[PDB]
Amino acid sequence: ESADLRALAKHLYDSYIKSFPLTKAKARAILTGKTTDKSPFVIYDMNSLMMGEDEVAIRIFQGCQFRSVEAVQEITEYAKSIPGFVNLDLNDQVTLLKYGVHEIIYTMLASLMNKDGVLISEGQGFMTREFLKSLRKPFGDFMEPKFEFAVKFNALELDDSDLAIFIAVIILSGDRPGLLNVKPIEDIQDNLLQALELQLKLNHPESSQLFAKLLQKMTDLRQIVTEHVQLLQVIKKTETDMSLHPLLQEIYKDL
Ligand SMILES: C[C@H](O)c1ccc(CCOc2ccc(C[C@@H]3SC(=O)NC3=O)cc2)nc1
Ligand SMILES: CCCCCCCCC(=O)O
Ligand SMILES: CCCCCCCCC(=O)O
Repeated sequence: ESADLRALAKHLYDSYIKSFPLTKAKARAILTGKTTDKSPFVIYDMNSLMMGEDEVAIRIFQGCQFRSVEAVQEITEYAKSIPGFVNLDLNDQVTLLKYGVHEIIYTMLASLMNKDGVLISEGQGFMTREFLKSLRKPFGDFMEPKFEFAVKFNALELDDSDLAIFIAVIILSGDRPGLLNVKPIEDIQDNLLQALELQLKLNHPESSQLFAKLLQKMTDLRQIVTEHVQLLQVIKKTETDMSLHPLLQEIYKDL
């Protein structure tokens, strides 16, 4: 019954709004500078970066880490709202979060991105994509595979109500390594998938096979994760004085 699926979509959108302070709707309002009620400060070079706070590669990279830590907390809070998630085996809850978190982080990061750069500090700032490309040897290319994905993902023109369901689909995957009880997870995802299918058809009725196209984006997400992990392996060998946040460490451990 579509009634049940619409109620699920609404519940998820409500929890998403409650769990993620900076929505795509607010991020697009900032990025499209037309509503200059609160425009971002733009960091495009070394000089602008100094005044924006009014080694540099390491400080930027670690700011990304801290933002992911905060995102993990929001995503975990959201996950608990997904009907059935907290009733799963606790080992599996942890496993679902462990593998789902970075795929959600890069999905939602696209909301804060355009072709030219990315919002930072809760939207108060905007850091240029070419400034990020211009950082020292290992850090020079850490953001570019995120921007390339966002440009493509953002062409789908999903809004927060769509993303709320898609993020839930991601979490309740069931092909995650080491899951104990796959069937209850897959049963939740089937219902989530039905809701997402109906949501995209009602919200984007002119957008042919949006559902399929969105599901194909998972390949792109999983490949951003793998390339980030190997870059981390380079970082820890050349940057022995650089601490990684323990929450991030545990997520990355044995992935
Ligand atoms: C510090 C500087 O002002 C700055 C620049 C850009 C942004 C936008 C967010 O850009 C992100 C990039 C990567 C990750 C994934 C992290 S990064 C890591 O090492 N492990 C993970 O999970 C998250 C977010 N925010 C702050
Ligand atoms: C790049 C800013 C990192 C700390 C955020 C607090 C500073 C506020 C600001 O950017 O104006
Ligand atoms: C990546 C978007 C998920 C919500 C954005 C969190 C606030 C953005 C920020 O502080 O950089």
